[PDB]
Amino acid sequence: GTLYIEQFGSNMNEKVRNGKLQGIYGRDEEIRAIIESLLRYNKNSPVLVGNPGTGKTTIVEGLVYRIEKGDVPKELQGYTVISLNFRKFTSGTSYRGEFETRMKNIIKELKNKKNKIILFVDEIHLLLGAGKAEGGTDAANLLKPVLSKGEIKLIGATTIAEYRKFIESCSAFERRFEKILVEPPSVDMTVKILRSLKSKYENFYGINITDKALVAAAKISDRFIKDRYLPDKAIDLLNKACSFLQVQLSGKPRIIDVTERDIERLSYEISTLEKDVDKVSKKKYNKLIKEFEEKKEQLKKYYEEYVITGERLKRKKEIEKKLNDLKELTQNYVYSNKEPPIELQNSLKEAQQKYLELYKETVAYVEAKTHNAMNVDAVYQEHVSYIYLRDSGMPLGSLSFESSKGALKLYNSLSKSIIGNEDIIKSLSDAVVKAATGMKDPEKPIGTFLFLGPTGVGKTELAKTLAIELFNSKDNLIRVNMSEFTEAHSVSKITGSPPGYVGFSDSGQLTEAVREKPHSVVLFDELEKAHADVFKVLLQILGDGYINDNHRRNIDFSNTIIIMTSNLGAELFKKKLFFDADNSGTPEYKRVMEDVRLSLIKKCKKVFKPEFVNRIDKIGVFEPLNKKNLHKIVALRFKKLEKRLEEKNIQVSVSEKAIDYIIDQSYDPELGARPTLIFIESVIMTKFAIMYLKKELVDDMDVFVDYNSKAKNLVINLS
Amino acid sequence: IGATTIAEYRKFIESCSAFERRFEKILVEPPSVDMTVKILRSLKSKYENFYGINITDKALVAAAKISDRFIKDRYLPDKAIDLLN
Ligand SMILES: Nc1ncnc2c1ncn2[C@@H]1O[C@H](COP(=O)(O)OP(=O)(O)OP(O)(O)=S)[C@@H](O)[C@H]1O
Ligand SMILES: Nc1ncnc2c1ncn2[C@@H]1O[C@H](COP(=O)(O)OP(=O)(O)OP(O)(O)=S)[C@@H](O)[C@H]1O
Repeated sequence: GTLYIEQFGSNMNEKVRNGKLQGIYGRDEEIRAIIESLLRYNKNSPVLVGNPGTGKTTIVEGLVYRIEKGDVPKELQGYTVISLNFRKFTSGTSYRGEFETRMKNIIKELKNKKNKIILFVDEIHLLLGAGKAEGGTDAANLLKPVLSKGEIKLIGATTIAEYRKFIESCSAFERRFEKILVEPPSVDMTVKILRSLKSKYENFYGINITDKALVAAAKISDRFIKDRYLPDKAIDLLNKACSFLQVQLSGKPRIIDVTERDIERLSYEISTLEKDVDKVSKKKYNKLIKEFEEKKEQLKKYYEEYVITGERLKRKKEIEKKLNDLKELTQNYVYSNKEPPIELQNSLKEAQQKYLELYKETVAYVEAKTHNAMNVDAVYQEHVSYIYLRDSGMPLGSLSFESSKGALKLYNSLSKSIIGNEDIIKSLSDAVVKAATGMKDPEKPIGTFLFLGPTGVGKTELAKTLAIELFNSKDNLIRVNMSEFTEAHSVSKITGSPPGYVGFSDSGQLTEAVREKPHSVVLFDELEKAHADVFKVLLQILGDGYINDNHRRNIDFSNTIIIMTSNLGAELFKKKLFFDADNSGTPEYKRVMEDVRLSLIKKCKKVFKPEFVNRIDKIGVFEPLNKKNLHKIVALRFKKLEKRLEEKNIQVSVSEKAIDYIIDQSYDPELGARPTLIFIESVIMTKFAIMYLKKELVDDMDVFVDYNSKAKNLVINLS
Repeated sequence: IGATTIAEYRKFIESCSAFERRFEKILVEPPSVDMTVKILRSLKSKYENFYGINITDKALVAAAKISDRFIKDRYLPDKAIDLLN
């Protein structure tokens, strides 16, 4: 067959006869349209115009598969299909005959009936650059008069943008090529492709793929990605699964490599005999000894559980001979029974009492480990998301991986750092609970909130804690300084400048930054100070993820928690100072608060244009702090001084008098206990941070704070 | 058995497209430098003789690390030969 190729390019049909091209899944309407456009009275050149993820190139291999197998009309039987550019982009670099040997040996080969070659081009827009030289015109312009003949046949495929920029610019080279649009396949069709490739991956890779992984491989990638079109994403995620399981399950798992290093390299070298004196910094070296003891729990526990999951594997040796073989040996066409009460209904109970007990425990190990599941050959749905979460802006673990234990303790962990208004937290934490499960809204962004409240309470602090907990980083916190966006002209800074104006290279300040981190909270600082035109864009933001850039690409605001604090604290309701600073009088506080909250909602109609209120999932009024609440906050702020300022050895303690001294002095109703964050930095931190002798510098800080209540600073040096 | 360099055969030797399947490859490896130090210890037997100068073994071990770090071309085992010369 090399006589017709002229040994550049390749015949497709010989590769079909080799074991290299199996049967392509049905794109039955798309292929038969090309067969009609190939047999024609003139111009004989279908082009697969379509998206980059269409798989149009593969389709042609499905057509060649129909050529060799004979599912084609009689006029098209026996043709050889040849791709043109495999040696180089110029199909042969000549250097002896610079125009004779290549262009004339192809067009001459289109001759009489026994020459049944069919040309094929991978990208037809590179032909506009082919033959480009100072002394010679493009090879595509030479093929333009050739296409008015019945002997030439061409099939090509480009992206839509390269079809616009290159093919349509010539407008006569555009004309003799027939459009056949390759529509991207629907969501259900991408599932039907992956069911064809189970026999590929379970034979050529050997790993098993559950059907729960197949449905998740399409549907997770579709709603969460708005480029690199559909059928590649359903296939490339499972192609990442073929390399993910192969490196690890055949060899040692990754978790053994991580717990091994920590105990010996840093916690063992510092614990040695080098400093037994304990005179310089006597508090610190007591803690360095304790660090070695807990790290013994790392090595021993996972090793035995690896045997326990390894115990499941030799139960998998047993099911091969009983559940797999006994169905495949006795059950045949000869009378189809072979005494079904013996050995055959017993095997049905073996499917229930051996396999399903193995099956449930392997399923139960999926919620246990949630990624890098040891001794587990089947692909699972949570491992499919783990491959996606590698690609998205996620750490290796922050509370989305830790399903069904971390999501419920997320309500407990937010109650640690933030104290009041747990009913808002119940609405806040359950939105994460809906996101962690299949209770997901594909249009609406998950967790939109409107944080009205008095000035001074920790409203914006929740967005800091969710970035530290749900996303393990302050990078996923995205502040929006609405004080920059007060003007009516400032609204273009959100979505970027429109085309033809100053800028336009960036898609904007906020809208660009969400594109690389779709899993991130979106903080809006203070919605009380903005022009209402800025609110007009926000109607789409809370409404859908259909936010377009200047280049009009969608931005994925799914999995974005849109926190929108705004004060209005000064204006009225919570502005009225809680008359009774009681913790919560149930017959009083509960009744009056809702009456002000209704008013707060009523006020919104006054200003936030009540269309915007319908987009809110939960308006939450924060309760203003006083002596009962403020007494409980401040000790956790000293615990924030415990975690940050130790290692350099600071471990504070508080008393009955140590909190009472702060509350009667630093509480201001007009500022709403804001200077309680200043009274810490302004007077006791002056007793800290000194050069020498007013603070123990490196040695120890085990101080127990007390005063004689004399309205003067007396730091009793008990440290 | 024949031998051609890595960057060349992609353009000219692979041109025949049927010879290329019969042009099976042998991937000559990156040197694994620390085991090439034993090569220089053997080859000094002529270099101590032809130059008449005794060569310290402690110097040639550091000669590999200079070829590793300060210079980043010429396919490392060629350099440790030249720095002895
Ligand atoms: N109908 C189908 N049957 C079998 N496999 C398919 C089908 N559609 C897509 N695929 C797979 O998805 C891939 C699609 O390949 P292409 O998209 O042609 O890649 P390409 O040749 O680089 O051209 P691009 O990427 O579209 S610009 C192939 O490797 C196929 O394995
Ligand atoms: N419920 C709370 N839980 C934890 N810390 C709190 C709480 N209320 C207030 N704080 C602390 O007090 C300060 C609150 O900061 P924020 O009030 O959130 O800033 P802000 O929200 O812009 O304030 P306003 O009300 O808009 S002026 C921080 O130092 C918090 O740590």
